[PDB]
Amino acid sequence: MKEYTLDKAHTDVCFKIKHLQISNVKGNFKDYSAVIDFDPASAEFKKLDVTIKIASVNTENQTRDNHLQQDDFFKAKKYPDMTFTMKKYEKIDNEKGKMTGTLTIAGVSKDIVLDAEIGGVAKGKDGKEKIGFSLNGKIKRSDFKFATSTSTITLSDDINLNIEVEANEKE
Amino acid sequence: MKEYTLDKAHTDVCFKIKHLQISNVKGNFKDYSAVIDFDPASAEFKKLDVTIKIASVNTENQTRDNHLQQDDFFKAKKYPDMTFTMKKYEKIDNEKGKMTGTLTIAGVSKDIVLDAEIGGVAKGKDGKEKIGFSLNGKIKRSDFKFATSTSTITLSDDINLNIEVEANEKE
Amino acid sequence: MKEYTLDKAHTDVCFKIKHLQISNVKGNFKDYSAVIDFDPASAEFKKLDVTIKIASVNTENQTRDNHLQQDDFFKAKKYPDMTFTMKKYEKIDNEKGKMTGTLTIAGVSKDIVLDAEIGGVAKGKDGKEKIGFSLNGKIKRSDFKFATSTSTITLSDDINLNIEVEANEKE
Amino acid sequence: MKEYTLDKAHTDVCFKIKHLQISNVKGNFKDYSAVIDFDPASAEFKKLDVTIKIASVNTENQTRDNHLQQDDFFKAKKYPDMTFTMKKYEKIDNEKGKMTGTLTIAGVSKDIVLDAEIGGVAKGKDGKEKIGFSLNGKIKRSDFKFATSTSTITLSDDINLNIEVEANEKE
Repeated sequence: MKEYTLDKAHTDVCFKIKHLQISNVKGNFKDYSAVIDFDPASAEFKKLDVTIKIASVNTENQTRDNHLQQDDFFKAKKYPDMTFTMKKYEKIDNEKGKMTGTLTIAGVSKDIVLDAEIGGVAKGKDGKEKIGFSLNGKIKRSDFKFATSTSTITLSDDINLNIEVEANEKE
Repeated sequence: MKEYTLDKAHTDVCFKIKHLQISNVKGNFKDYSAVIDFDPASAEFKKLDVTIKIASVNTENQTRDNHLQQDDFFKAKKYPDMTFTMKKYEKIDNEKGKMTGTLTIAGVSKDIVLDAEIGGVAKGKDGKEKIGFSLNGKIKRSDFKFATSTSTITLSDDINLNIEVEANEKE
Repeated sequence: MKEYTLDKAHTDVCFKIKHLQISNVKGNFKDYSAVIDFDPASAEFKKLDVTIKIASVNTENQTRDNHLQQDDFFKAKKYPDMTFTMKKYEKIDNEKGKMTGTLTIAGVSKDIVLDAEIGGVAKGKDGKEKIGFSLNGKIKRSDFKFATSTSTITLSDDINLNIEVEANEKE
Repeated sequence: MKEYTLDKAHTDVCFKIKHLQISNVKGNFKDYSAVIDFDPASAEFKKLDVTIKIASVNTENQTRDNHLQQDDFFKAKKYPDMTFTMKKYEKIDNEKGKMTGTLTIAGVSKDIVLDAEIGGVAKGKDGKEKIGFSLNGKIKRSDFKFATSTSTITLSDDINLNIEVEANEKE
């Protein structure tokens, strides 16, 4: 034989190990329209109608937003927009209510509950009305047969919705 | 009632969805010693003995390297170093061999196989010997009861070892 | 050389592949007490106070129910029971309400919302009162620092509560 | 108000919690052919050629074996069989060797290493030759672009091969 001594500068004692990490994908939508009927005297919504153009999805990532439009997700060619239609608003108090409505994603429709939290009915700058309010709720991908190819392991079945609204009076 | 029109600048149609991502944790060890007996005439290792000071782990992350020393991992107080001892080298050809040896991690010992790939026996700068060679192999955390508290879901049971060596002759 | 022909009866072309499966752990509790104050004239709960003896957990598995009592879960020696105390009941209609209360698990307390669904106020067999009702809600393990050693990957952060009640009048 | 006492027989304090479980999918193949050239005097394989009919997959599950034939897996219509062809056998000793060969799965081909473990060269019942031997190795789904739609989270990238052989002499 023969003996050797390491050269520490060009020797590497290395390892690789695979691990999972859970993370939140958080996105908004840049382009959407709404019809808002709300009566500050009773603090009750009367009509809430929302259309969101899928094309406008923004999850802080160019390449994933594209992939969202594809057939294993939104199918944006065939179904260009998702829609919400209020069917019922059930008042809890002047700050809180349970909003039921029809959500449609990729041409499939389920009724959902959103938690309305009225964040302040004012009469703003110019003496015309403003209102803040939030809508919050969880929906299940499985309920809308969304991304059915993607397992509920890889991507959660649960989608948390957070709609934050400021809104001004008509004309 | 009363009608409102969104202010798009202070309205946000948001969602959150939890997903998993797989990733490789890749680290080395800054401080280790070796005894290397190798016979270039037969290209056979005769003795390979390695001690790696756990304290010197570097996985490009200060806070995780600490956490590696803790009791749910390396137990570096009680077991300050991990060791490899060659028991057998089985030659495939002049470039390749199957090295069997005892690995000890946190005072538990299993025999492993590493794949020796001899990357060039030269006689360098000053007319003294050098050798390159790699040792590659997979070990199972479960075999050494490592991180037993961490599931094989979160962190893989499989650890890939890659030892890259340059090494010079004695005295 | 020499040629051979398989014996198919004692030859096996085999493979192993690791995959994940998501599943629901569903359990009840065999031993618990409650104080129920409810006014059928207004269909409003007035007091709801529940203590559940952790020892009585039943998730259709002997060995896991034990493991639930251990320190990486319930700590049943130190904290023998978990408790719910109603602080608020907010009526939606005669069938529905939003119940807020303090939940304590292993000596940690958070206020929760349960969805009360009144399933029928009758006057039963003997002319004494009965009531059906359900309480439903989701709580987060992280909110109560529960099983903190177990990742939110392996076991979901989300716990769905379903309390199904039948209940009779006093004395 | 009014007070109620639970009826424990028709009251249920329930919970649901989602958790992951890792498990091994283990299958064989019922229908396959082989050409085996082996020289007991030198204990070296000379030729090893295997074709496995995908249709014959058996993973102890009727409905999954079907699903294996589909386009997100084996594509059994277009690619009815997978094949192994030995290109090299490198002897370690009389019991052990490193077999290199071309594996093809769904019309994609990679060279693999299997670990040959010769389990006994005998001359059996009738004075004609038999041989036992195993071939063992890991292959990566990603190397063969297999099940590319299924993530390496849900189903492991790693496939362990275990070929157990008994085999008799010609004619």
